[PDB]
Amino acid sequence: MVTQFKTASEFDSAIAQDKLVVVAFYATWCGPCKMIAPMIEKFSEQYPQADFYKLDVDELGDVAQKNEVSAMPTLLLFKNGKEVAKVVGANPAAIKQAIAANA
Repeated sequence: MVTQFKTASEFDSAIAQDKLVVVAFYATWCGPCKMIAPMIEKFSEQYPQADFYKLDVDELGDVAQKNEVSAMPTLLLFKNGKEVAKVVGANPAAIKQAIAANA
């Protein structure tokens, strides 16, 4: 299963690591987040050395604004806090683009 952070701090400390951290900003008021939610569930099962997280943008609004997130969900894999890839428009399959190329 994929973890949901509760603070920008949790996200920041994850993405600042020398590891692949892909967090996805979510919301309870979206349909696309629903469909990729079981998909990324699987994909997050297939990441042994990389980590999948998905946040609730209604709680993580400020952090979302930091990363100028204007879509739901938004998939950003970070590396050493310098990022590694960016996908932004409900990407269950396109996550694999960033996720497989970087992670």
